[PDB]
Order: sequence, then structure tokens, then C-alpha cells
Amino acid sequence: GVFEELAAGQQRKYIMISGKGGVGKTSLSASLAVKLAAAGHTTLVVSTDPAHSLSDSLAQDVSGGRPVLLQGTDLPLWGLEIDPEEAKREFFEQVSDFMNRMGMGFVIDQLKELKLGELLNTPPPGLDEAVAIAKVVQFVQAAEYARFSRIVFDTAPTLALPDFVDASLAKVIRLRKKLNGATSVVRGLFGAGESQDEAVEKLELLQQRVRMVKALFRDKTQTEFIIATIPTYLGVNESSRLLQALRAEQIPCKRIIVNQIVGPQQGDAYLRMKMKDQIAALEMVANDPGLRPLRKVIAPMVDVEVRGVPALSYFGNVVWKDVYDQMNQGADRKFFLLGGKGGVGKTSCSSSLAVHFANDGLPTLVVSTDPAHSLSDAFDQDLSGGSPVKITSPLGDELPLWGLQLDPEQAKAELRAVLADTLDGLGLGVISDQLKDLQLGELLDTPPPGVDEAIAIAKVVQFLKAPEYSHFKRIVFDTAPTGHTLRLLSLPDFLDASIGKLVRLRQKLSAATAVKRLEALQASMEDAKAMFRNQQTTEFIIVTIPTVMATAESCRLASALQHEGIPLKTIIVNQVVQANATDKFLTARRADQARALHHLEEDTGPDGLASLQLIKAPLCDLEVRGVPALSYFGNVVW
Repeated sequence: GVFEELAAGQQRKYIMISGKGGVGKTSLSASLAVKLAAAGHTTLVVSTDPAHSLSDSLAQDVSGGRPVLLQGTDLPLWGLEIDPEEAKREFFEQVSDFMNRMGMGFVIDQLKELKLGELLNTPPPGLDEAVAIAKVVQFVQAAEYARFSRIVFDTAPTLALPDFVDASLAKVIRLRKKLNGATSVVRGLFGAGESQDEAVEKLELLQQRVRMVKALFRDKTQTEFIIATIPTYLGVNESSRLLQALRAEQIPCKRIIVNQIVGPQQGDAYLRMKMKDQIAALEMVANDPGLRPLRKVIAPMVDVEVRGVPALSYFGNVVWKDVYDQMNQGADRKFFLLGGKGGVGKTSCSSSLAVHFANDGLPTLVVSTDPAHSLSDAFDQDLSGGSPVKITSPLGDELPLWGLQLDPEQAKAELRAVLADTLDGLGLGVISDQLKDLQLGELLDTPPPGVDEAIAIAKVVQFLKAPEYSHFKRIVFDTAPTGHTLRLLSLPDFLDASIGKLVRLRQKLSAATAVKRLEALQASMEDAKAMFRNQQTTEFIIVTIPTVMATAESCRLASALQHEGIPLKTIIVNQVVQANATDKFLTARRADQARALHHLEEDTGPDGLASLQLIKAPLCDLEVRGVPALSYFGNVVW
């Protein structure tokens, strides 16, 4: 049986459930926990979610920091909610002045102003989610709460990080045993004592608990993964590439589940469901707090998926034409940025905006920060690389637009590598440490959550120059399908961090007898930030769907981004089924499923990325919030 294999032995087996994008992944790893606890396994289900997903999906306050046993069932089950930001960083946390008389006292007070002690105390980025699952193995081999027969994991949506933190710990671990025996003033630059042996003795064990992680995922006996994906086309080949990893890094992956499939019998119930969502959300779009001032547009759902240049021109009449295209009014230049989580087809809108006022007399560059080749699939032209490309599909006619694609991961490493290029010799002058600190100076440029793309944006802000300053009048951005949009004013303090460090280095550069390299980064961001609070030339667009959850989220970000200051003047609701052809919507989405099921069943056979073992999960017509509902949803699927 499908389930029988997951509950076979008393030999502790860790179930992992990995996927992306609200597939009900929580609701099905919860079912699996329950239906396993029904089989006799003392079982623990854990989620690393600050939204406390395991709690709302269990209907108990299981969201305590340690594993808590549930009230109200004779069924043996434990849930664990782990705090990433607090707990993980918590385990991490004579007077001979005679140099003053050599005048050294000016150079020593400029190095202590680099506060390299801090940079050693900054716990490396990624630590929390790296040690999350190691904390899980504590309570189970500890058995202080109970002997756990199986463990079920709700993983964060989509192994490299445990080695990154392994490497950032060694870099910091390598430096402290070099400081255990050191001259008294050298330690003064770090604020470190004589005997370093108390801190390294525990810095290593934290490094070893990151290593047991990498050894667990590989562990052929305890561990096993299961992928979870919604039947969409993109979701299948996204999961196809996920398994590619699981076969390389030796991680056993034996099952894939597909949730949110429409069944044949009860497919007619889906539309009654889907509609009341759209009714509720639009009632809120009409009435939501703070949505009042910004302009609103309702788009009726995609006729046939927009993959063409002409298709993009007709889409332009749908969103911006029957409703007002009076965006075009203003100064000679316009900066248009569009954003939204992945799935709304904002690129189809984003692309359709450049095309619309291409032939209207306006030369307009569309910039895509989507690394998935959106623009290359949206105009159907393979617009690759960073430099602009002309657009060739139409019947011979004026095309005043272009489109450039910036990998944001490639735009970040493009930037970090620039900083690889005297003061080095001085630090190296007591013992060789330049290689370590340079890399560790960058431990303070990865901390930001969604910056890789802001790099890609400020790159083209500065592209205002005689080669282009004359060429383009309006430009339109296509943010990647993530949380680009930063609603809290971290702009000036990510900017100050830059000054804080470009002013701290000017303090030691003048003492050793570069920083204007950080001046290029200083003015470029300030040139980007200049076009963000620009009221006349710049305005924003946020693309969303009538699923009520995703709708209030689009206000949750609207109202907060408003008092931030950024002019966000339009929201788009791109995929609105309409009832007169409600029959066709069902008939279409039903096919988009089994049409994509074909694409998975045709995956190269069983070599690597596979057709390994399939689990079809019917449509979540009910809230699964109750513990019995999960017992039901679990015997349906497993």
C-alpha cells in the first residue's frame, strides 16, 4: 500500500515534505502526522513557520517553543513550533599604552573603530533554518518528552546552507584560536580575552550540529523525502528540478503528491467554491482600508495563455484601456514598476504595458528581474543576457521598446566580486587574516532578505547616459515573483550601513601613512532611491488574484507601502473568472491539470528526475482546520 510503507517498521523514519506556494503542504503533512499517530507511532510533527501554520492547521496552541502534546485525543501526537530568529541566535550569544607614545594611538583607535569584534560576533546568515532540524533531533534522542517512533516535517518552501554556515563558522572558529595566544593590544582590536578556549569549545559543537544535519538528509535509513506540488505546468518542471538535486546529493526521494486536483464527480462543486472567494475578495477590494485612493482594475481571466507579441497588444486594451490609461500623462519620463507573488501572470501585464505604449509614440524599455526567463517566454524571443535586445515578432512596424533580463543572483555576485580588489598588509602584519575578514565583511551584505534584485534595479537606474538618456522615455519594471516589495523604511539604514562602512574605512585609510569604490554603490542606491519617492515620474503597480487570502495580503502590503512613501497608484486583479462562461473555466482548468499530468508522466522515465511514485490529492473543498478533518483528509490521500 501507499501508506502502509510509510508505517512499516518501528525503525524511526523521518518524513520530509517539501514543495512551494501554499499547496496545502501544511494540511497534508498534518494529515500524515495524524494518520501515523492512529497507527501507533508516537509521532512528532514540526513546522518552521513564524505564522504558526501548524497551530491553525491543528486547532490547538501547538505553537509553543518546545514539543507540546495536544489536548482532547487519546491519539499520541506531538507538534513542535521552533523560533528561528530567537532560539538559534541565542546559543550563539598590562595596560601598556606605550604605543600611544609612538603615536600609534591614532592608528589603534581607527582599527577599533572598525569594530572587528562585532564582525566576529555577528552570527553568520542562514544559521537559524540550518540548526532548526538539528534542534528537532535533540528532543527525540533526548526522549525527555517521549520516545518518538516517527517525525513528520513541514519544510520551508523549496542543503547548500548547512555548508555555508559550516564555512562561516570555521572562518570565525579559525580566527579565535589564532587569538587565544596574542599580544594584548591585538586582542584589544577585537575585545577578546587571553584564553579563547571557553568560547571555541562551544563554537565547534554548534558547527558539529550543523554537520549532523547534512548527515541526516543523506541518512539512507531514517530519512525520506516527499515532494508536494499543485498540478500547474510550472509546478511540475519546478519539482522536476527539485528531484535533480535530491538524486545528486544522495537524498532518498520516493514519493510525489499532487494536491488541489479537481475530481471528476465533485468538480462541479469547485466552481461554487471558487466563486464565493472572488465575490468576497472583490467586496473587499471595493471596501478595503487604504485601497480607497489608489486606482483599481478588474481583468477577466486569460482567454488563452499569452505567449505572443500580438497577444500582448490585445491584453493592453483589456487592463489599461476600458479603464484609464491616463498613466501616460506627465513629464517626459516614466518609471513603472509591477509586482506580486508568483501566479498572477503579472509578467503578462508587465509585458503588455510596454507594448501598449510602444506604438503610441513612446520608446519604452521593459526590464525583467525574473530569472525564470519570463520575458523570453512572454514575447517568445529568448531575450537573454543583460544587454538590451530588439523585439522581432510583429508584422513590419514601429517597435520603440526593448527588454533586458537581469539574473538577480548573477547581479549580486557581479557586485560582490568587484570588492575583491595596503591596509591589508597591516592587519596581515600580526598574522595573516585578510582572506578571512574580507569574506566576513560580506557577512554583512547577505543579511538583507530580498536585495539581490535591488542590485539589478540600481544597475539600470544609472544607465541614464547619452547612450540611452536620449533613447528611452518611459520604462517599466517586472519584479520577480517573490517579496521584492519592501514596505518598511529599511532603505536609509541599508544605505547608512554603507556609509557606516565607507566612512569607517576612510578612517583607517588616512592612518596607514578603495572607498570611493563604495561611493559608486552609495550614489547608485541614492540614485535608485531618488526614483522611488519621485511623485511625478514614478508610480507603482501591484498585481493580484481574487483569492481572498491573496487579496487582503495585497492590501496588507498596499497600506504599509503607502505611508512608507512610495507612490503605489494602481492595483490589478488579473485573473477574474466570469460566471456566464463558468462552464468553460471548469472545462479549461480540468484539462490544464491532466495536460500537465502528462508532462510529469513523460519525464525521461525513471533515471533521475522521475515518474517515481504518484499521489493524487483531491480538491480542498473544506477547511481542514479540525483534527478530525485531518484524519479524514489523511485517509482520502494516504
